[PDB]
Amino acid sequence: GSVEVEIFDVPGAYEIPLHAKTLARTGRYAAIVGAAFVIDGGIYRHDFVATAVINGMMQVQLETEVPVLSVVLTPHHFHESKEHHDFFHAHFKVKGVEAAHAALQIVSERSRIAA
Amino acid sequence: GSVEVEIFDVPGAYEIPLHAKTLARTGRYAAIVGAAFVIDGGIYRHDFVATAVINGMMQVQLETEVPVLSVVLTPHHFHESKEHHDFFHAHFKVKGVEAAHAALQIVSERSRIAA
Repeated sequence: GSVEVEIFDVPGAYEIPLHAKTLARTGRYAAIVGAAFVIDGGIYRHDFVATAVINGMMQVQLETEVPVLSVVLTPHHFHESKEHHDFFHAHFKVKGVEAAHAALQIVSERSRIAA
Repeated sequence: GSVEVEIFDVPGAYEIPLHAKTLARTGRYAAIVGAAFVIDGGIYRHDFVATAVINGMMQVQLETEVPVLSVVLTPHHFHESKEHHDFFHAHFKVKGVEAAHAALQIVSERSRIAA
């Protein structure tokens, strides 16, 4: 109960950096977490959007001085064979806990070095 | 009605060269057509089996002197998004007619040069 998490929905991974910048400039937040699943669909190339999103999140966190943790993940292969579907459920379940621990420790450290 | 086609079922693309060799050595056939859809499932590599099948069909047709036409096709991308599923139905529909024309022409030419 010491930390409250607010959920913000967004149509796609491309819309995350600007939303993060707005929420960072509005204050009220010690850290920002952005999660998405960027997938190569086999028709169009997907690396441009992933690179843009990662670089934009880094630029936003450098601009506003608010930590932004990345949970946008691009798998090597995903062909929707229900085996990948079963695997990535549990893998993202693990990644959520990892991101929570990272966010807690980075916020604590940043508050420590500011004194 | 001048040409009769007999259908032979086979569990996978790997089992085609030996079946073709048996049907070629048994006689009764002027040409042999082998069809399969070799797909990269995203877990294991698929090029070894495709290379083996193509080379084996070529070796069989050189050994038995019976034409073997290849309708084993390996797409660049296939992620089972129902768009690929709709596309490849019609594309294989076209490939069947192409293979029929090729078989007729090659049998006629081979019978011609043997006189």
